[PDB]
Amino acid sequence: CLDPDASRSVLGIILGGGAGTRLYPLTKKRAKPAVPLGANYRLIDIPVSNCLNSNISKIYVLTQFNSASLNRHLSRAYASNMNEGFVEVLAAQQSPENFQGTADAVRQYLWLFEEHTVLEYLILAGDHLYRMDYEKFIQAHRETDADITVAALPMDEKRATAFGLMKIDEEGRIIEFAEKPQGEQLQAMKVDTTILGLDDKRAKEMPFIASMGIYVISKDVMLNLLRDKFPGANDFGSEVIPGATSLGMRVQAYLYDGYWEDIGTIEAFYNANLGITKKPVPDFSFYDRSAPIYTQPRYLPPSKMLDADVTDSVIGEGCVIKNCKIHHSVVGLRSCISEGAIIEDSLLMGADYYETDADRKLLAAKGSVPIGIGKNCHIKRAIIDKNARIGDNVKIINKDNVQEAARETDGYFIKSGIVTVIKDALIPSGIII
Amino acid sequence: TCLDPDASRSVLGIILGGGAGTRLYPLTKKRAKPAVPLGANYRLIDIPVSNCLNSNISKIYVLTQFNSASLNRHLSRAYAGFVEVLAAQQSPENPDWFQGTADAVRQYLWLFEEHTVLEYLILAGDHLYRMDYEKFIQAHRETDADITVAALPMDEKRATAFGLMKIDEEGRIIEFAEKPQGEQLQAMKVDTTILGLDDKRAKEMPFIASMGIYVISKDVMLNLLRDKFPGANDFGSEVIPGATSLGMRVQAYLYDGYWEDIGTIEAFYNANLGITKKPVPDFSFYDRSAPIYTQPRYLPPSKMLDADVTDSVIGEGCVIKNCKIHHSVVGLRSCISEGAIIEDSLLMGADYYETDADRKLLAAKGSVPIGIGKNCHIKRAIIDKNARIGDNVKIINKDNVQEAARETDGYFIKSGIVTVIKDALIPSGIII
Amino acid sequence: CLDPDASRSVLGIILGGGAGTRLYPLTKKRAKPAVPLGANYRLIDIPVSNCLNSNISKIYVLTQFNSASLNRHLSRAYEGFVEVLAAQQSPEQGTADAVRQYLWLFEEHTVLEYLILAGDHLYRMDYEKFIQAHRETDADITVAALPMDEKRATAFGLMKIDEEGRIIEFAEKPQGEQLQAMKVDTTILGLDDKRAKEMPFIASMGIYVISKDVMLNLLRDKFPGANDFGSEVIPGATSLGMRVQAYLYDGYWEDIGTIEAFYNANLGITKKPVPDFSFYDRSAPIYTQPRYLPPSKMLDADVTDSVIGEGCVIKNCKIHHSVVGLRSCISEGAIIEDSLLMGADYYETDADRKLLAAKGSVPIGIGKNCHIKRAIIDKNARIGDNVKIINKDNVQEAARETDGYFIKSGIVTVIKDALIPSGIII
Amino acid sequence: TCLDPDASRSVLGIILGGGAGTRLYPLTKKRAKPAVPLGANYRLIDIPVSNCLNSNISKIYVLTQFNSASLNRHLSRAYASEGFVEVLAAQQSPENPDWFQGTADAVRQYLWLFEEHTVLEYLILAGDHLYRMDYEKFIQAHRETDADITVAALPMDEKRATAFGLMKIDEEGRIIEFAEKPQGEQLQAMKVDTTILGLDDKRAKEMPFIASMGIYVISKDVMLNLLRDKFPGANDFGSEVIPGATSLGMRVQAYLYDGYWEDIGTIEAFYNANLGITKKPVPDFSFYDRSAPIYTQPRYLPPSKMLDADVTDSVIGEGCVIKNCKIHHSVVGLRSCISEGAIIEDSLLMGADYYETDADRKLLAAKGSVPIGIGKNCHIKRAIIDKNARIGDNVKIINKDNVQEAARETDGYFIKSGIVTVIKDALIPSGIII
Ligand SMILES: Nc1ncnc2c1ncn2[C@@H]1O[C@H](COP(=O)(O)OP(=O)(O)O[C@H]2O[C@H](CO)[C@@H](O)[C@H](O)[C@H]2O)[C@@H](O)[C@H]1O
Ligand SMILES: Nc1ncnc2c1ncn2[C@@H]1O[C@H](COP(=O)(O)OP(=O)(O)O)[C@@H](O)[C@H]1O
Ligand SMILES: Nc1ncnc2c1ncn2[C@@H]1O[C@H](COP(=O)(O)OP(=O)(O)O)[C@@H](O)[C@H]1O
Repeated sequence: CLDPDASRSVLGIILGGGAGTRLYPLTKKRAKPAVPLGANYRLIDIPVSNCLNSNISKIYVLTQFNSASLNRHLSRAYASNMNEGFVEVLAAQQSPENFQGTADAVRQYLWLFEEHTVLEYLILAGDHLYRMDYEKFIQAHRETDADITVAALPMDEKRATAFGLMKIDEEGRIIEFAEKPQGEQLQAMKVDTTILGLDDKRAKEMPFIASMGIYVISKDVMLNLLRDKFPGANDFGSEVIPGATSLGMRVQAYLYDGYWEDIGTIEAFYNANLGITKKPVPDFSFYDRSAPIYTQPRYLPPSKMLDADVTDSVIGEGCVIKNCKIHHSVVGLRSCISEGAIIEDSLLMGADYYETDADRKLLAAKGSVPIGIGKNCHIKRAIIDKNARIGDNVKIINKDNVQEAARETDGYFIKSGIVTVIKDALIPSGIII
Repeated sequence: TCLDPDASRSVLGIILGGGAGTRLYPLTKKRAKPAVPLGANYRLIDIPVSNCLNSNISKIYVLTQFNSASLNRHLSRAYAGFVEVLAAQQSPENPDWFQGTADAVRQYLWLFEEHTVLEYLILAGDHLYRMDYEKFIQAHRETDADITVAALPMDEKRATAFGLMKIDEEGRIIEFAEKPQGEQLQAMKVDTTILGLDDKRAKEMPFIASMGIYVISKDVMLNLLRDKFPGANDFGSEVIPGATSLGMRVQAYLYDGYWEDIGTIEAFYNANLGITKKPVPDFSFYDRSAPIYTQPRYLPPSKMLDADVTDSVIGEGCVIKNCKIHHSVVGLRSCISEGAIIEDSLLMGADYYETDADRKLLAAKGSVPIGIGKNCHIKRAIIDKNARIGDNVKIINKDNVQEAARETDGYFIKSGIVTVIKDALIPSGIII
Repeated sequence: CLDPDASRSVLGIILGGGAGTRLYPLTKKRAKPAVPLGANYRLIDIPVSNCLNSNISKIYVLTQFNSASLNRHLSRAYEGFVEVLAAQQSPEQGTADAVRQYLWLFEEHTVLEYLILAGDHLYRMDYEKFIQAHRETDADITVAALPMDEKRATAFGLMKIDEEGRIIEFAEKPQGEQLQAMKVDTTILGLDDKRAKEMPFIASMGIYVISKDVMLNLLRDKFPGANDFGSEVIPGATSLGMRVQAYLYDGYWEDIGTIEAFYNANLGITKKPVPDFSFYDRSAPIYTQPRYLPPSKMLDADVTDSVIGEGCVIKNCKIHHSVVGLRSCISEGAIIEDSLLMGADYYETDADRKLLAAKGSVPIGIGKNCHIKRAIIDKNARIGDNVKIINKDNVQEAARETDGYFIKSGIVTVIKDALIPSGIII
Repeated sequence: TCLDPDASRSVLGIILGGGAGTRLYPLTKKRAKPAVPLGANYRLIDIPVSNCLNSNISKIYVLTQFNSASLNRHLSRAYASEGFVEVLAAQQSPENPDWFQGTADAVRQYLWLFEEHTVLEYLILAGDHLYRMDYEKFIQAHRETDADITVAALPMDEKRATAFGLMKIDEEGRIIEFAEKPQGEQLQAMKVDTTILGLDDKRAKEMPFIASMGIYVISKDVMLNLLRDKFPGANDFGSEVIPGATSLGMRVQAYLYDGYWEDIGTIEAFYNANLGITKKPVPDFSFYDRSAPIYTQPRYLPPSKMLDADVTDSVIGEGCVIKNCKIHHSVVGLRSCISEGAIIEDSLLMGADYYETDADRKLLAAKGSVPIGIGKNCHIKRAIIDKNARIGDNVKIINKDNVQEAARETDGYFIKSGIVTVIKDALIPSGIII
């Protein structure tokens, strides 16, 4: 428990719109927080939900640019029902026509954040797949009298490079910090993860304590660090966190034990998404009796299946599936899948609306193709973004096993060997990718 | 066009949710009729409450002879203007005593009287349909009617099952006939062109039926119930015709579109399976502008391990293993086990998920878990909420028994349809 | 520190309505929880607000009969929910009977305990500490206890605790060797010797925290015929050896069940320096319906010791030691002293106005050159010009319904919507 | 008759909340114009948003050159909890921008965002005018006449006319010419027959001119064409772009506006309009209305307390605490605290954002500081006291020398039109005579 309660003492600040290319092309026609997730959600639903389910109701979403789409989702899913909570988007730019780092994004709105009578700021990333009760995270921050509390966990040697690593004393206080080190520096960070609880067998298998990129910073400390101490810092992990320690500030670590995946990259995203189909039980479920992941109420009808053979898959709401075959895939909301289509190890983002039988009549008369997966199509190891018009006989098998290829003009982009059809893209029948 | 004052401030919707629920038994066993599960993700009550909401009518009262915890939670969480239950009896038990619709409305007239409105929109809570009540209420105001009756056109074969009306050339209602036949059916012939129906269909459907939908001016309601007919029990069959008899202004208003009375098991069974109809369903719950609402449950997308789904609809948060599902409707949270074969059935689903912990206790005693057991076979059946059906169960009804009651056993049979009572436990190997 | 959370594990059940014959005629044409209070509130706001500020978001309000007005108030003002539960199907009993009736509904909620709030009382309390004490003592029923001296003590249902605070005996208005036998050591419940000695008696308040299974078992199996909670079920569960603990309540607590006590409590917000009870509070404000009423206007008012509610229209007049309710219109020359003006449910336009005058009627509000002293003016009262309500004869009681008023404890109370013709004197 | 599609899904509201607020300083010192306090219990932004909401317009953007914490909190609590009400700032800092930005530039910069909405027309509203209006009929007219732009028109006499941009129409209500603040001959060449709009003949003769009001309806496409293609360089919306459109033969129609309307964008006008709700007969403008009231944040403040107050021609906000004083022809904002012997005349008291506790007052008294509110024996005359001001005892804000203009920020006040304005949070020590 906490006192004062988190509701009135903790402010949530989500770092969403990274303004990068890591998830390109999923971020080509939309704000990063809006990227579709798990058949029925969007990235931003993960941190907003965890907050709400943690009794945190004052939330700000820091993103690159305003998006009518994003606001509409946030407004309809959260704004409606928070005695004074809120979920507000704070855009960095006045347009999508332009860079900026996390510490820069926070300093920009320091004048607004400091107006809140709160004891701490909860800083979350907007692209991690995980369930966490932030009250225990904050509880640890208050009991250790920490200036900054960094969430951490065991990390293997392969990924250790992509993270900020640390070393803690028996109290969990952070004694040594290093942002994405490598070489001698990376090996020098290897530590005994037995103090974390790891038996011994899997402790030498993960001799690293990696930062999860989320933090609890006491109000005045934040203002102090960003305005006075490091007015020139751009990133938290790379500059603010290391700087705070070097100054001798109380930097505490908090050990997380649940599931946790950063899905900021295409491959990671892809694997995480198909990860909800694994049996007997997936490492992460959006639904939880106690702490479920929320999303926008859509009142879509129950999915229709004409003649479908579905194995190891999850099906979103309001799908219209004909005589087809779906395997080890995630079928997004409002997905239309035609006759003879074959979907394998894929992620179908679905669609934003339904075309009418009349809409589909005009398209044909013009040689265009309807939203959805066309007849006798083969979709394999792909990410089909929203409203994609995939013509008949299209096959996305990437025969040659090409790893990368930027083909925006042809409607796709290949990354890590994954073919991602862009949003609203049309892919003519007969095309083979 | 537009209503002025608007329906939001000048109209009061009053839904006749149901009596003892004698007609949809056992879907109503200890469950108020408005709470009965529908189309995988909804409840009956969602139909009239949605139509009101999409019609800019926000003040809604739901009258029901007995109350129900699920009805209150549903209305509470899904809506509430306001949406409130006005129960005749505050108990979840099925009343063994009779109360007619006129009685139901009479008892709470004093409450509806407290609302400053122009009309009361009276809706039956047993039909499947979509309707924008705005034009309906506008017509009522333009014709200066005291009562406006939604009229459904039909042919000679379907008409003997409704209360018909006879209109003059101005669409004014001048006579009623409750389920007429022979010479009285004929004397009810009407020229349907007068209400807007075209020639071919007018001659094909020369009878107009009331469909439990009415608009009644405030004062008229009070007068009819307290003064004119204080002993009337039935609103539609006694009070409306009574009003016409008094020379009151009762107008017809043509209703055009899909409409099904689903207050009886068989009709309920059919309509529910009608959403799987090919090429397209007669009634869709979803609609771009006027969708049917319900409670946001934040249920996860349905999981299917190895399912063969033919002409069916899958609700939300389902957990389907390897099985065959043909021409069926699968309600929310459903759990189908390995080897199950489901055909021509309506699965209500469940109200919650049994944790692995609960499944342990269950395993400890060898008890049956909620869901469809392994290798079961469900045919032409309705499976109410949280049913605990065991392995190798076979519900196929071989002797084609038509009517039958076996509450004790946990089921009923009406028109060949087997209905597994809610929370019912059907032991392993049982063959029905 | 509650775990699980109160909002998730506690169901609030407020017991109002119930006959309502002491506050007549304020309860004549309305539901009891809806009776106006302190210029801008209603009775029901006190318990609902204390619940909400105590993290208790699931609330049922039990009343005698439905009321669109009360619902409107609760709807517009307040996962969570605040639902009214009517006992009867028309406006034409025991506390446990009231609760029992909806057992079928209460039972369906997955809560550890039910918070029972009964009676009409002014007071701010944090039910979280009360629910904590109940949990820490692994009690079946925790009964809020009010400390008291021997003078008052002999007038209430006293309780006797033990070294552990566990209540072991009850007694309705005891005296002699029996009153002295109830006398306990309040220091045990948390009071300091000083106060504990001044008040060696503890009384029930009508506030209880009952565990879910317990109240279901107590009301359904154990005492299915019990009518009242405190007089039967609570004592009865103790004699059956159930852990019935007591929680010391040490704060403002004023009864407002009678016209005289209701009157004094409302005028009490004008108490010097700091009134005993303030409706506002930085942490636990008393909530109410947002009406978007305009700032109050005063053309020429001499106001002393009084509070003025929202959107009032006041011409030239004197207001003294009074509480002026929302939307209250006061005409020229009016003199108002020691009265509670409850205001109006709406405003009249000059259209409806210059249509009443020309119809021999009276517009809502206090008329020209009126005088109102020691009176309670219910909602929408139409008081004509020159009316004088002084009760010069100091009459104590008078049922003058037909004339739009009633006199109680020397206090004149003008019925809601009543029309007092101009010139009338009282 | 009503709009189809309804305003909610087809109309987008865009409020020009203000620029750097130089004309309303110091009420705009570190406070975007939209957040400026009004009528004891409201803020400027409440007028247009309420007019929108009461017109079935629920998608709303508020443009303001700079941002402010209070503006964000107010909209969040009063409206956030259907469409939205979002602030689109030009600079994400609460500091008053020292650079210029025109209204046309304001909108042009976010046209990409507006364009993302599926609406038919854009309703453009000034954010510093006091008036009540149902935008539905107005929008209805825009659609029936197939107009490209509809401008609400305000009839006025020769005297008042010179301060506004006047318009000339034909005999069918179409606008054919504009004159920005005309005089002499230019003014005379603008006279029109207001009857053409529906005005009364008698009134039409006393008011032969019609001014633009800063209220327009523009078809989505027309908007993009004008600011992107036709006039990519225009800075001012109502003075360059609209006349431009008319110049291009676009269908620019006038829509008569009857009723109360005051521009409260300068100190003097703002001041007069606020004190205008204290008229004995009938206030020309009422924040409250049976059908379309001005909304604001529900604050759950307690009834105002008055110890010994002689109040004449004044309005009193919510949660006030008043002792033995005299309040004449004034507006007293929420949470106001007025001490013993204070005389408040012809003044607008904005109130405070919170209450101080006795604990707080002892600490202030102990350190020789001043508590929020007006002090004992204070004389406040013809003044605007902004939020949380700390006026010490015996302070006299009377302006003995009748100074008309004076800037004295370091002293905590500005004088404009003989109106003293005490700056927000300003501390005016006891005995001080202004
Ligand atoms: N200008 C901007 N405005 C708003 N949002 C922006 C932004 N720039 C980036 N973001 C978002 O905020 C998060 C911040 O992460 P960083 O960009 O600083 O780097 P990194 O992803 O390497 O991770 C970090 O996360 C890992 C764990 O994933 C730690 O180990 C490491 O110490 C830490 O730097 C990203 O997930 C991104 O989506
Ligand atoms: N006591 C009752 N309270 C509320 N609704 C009822 C009651 N009895 C029946 N109903 C509902 O009202 C409808 C029956 O309408 P009614 O006008 O009484 O028919 P009839 O034509 O037989 O008079 C059905 O939708 C039914 O579920
Ligand atoms: N940069 C700006 N952004 C938003 N609104 C502005 C800006 N500058 C001024 N405004 C507001 O818009 C309206 C019009 O400004 P004004 O300077 O008279 O130009 P015009 O009327 O020619 O458009 C006023 O209500 C003003 O406060």
